[PDB]
Amino acid sequence: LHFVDQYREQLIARVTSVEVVLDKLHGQVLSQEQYERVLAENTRPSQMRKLFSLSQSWDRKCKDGLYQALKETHPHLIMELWEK
Repeated sequence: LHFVDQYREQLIARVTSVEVVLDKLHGQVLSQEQYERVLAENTRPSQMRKLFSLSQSWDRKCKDGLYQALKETHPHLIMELWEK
């Protein structure tokens, strides 16, 4: 969803449970080689930013999945992001 795209750089610096947020993206939006690639990054935003690098091929299925996982992980953020 263009939501992750629009409020993109804001997620890079606010998504906290990056680990568990990628756990959900594992089986469908991002491959195995990708899963550990973005997981390799040390810091939270370094990891989060690495993830968005892969968006180049995300469709309403992928960009939506990411959104979905985010909403489950931490709702208060995307809820505050919409009010913005």
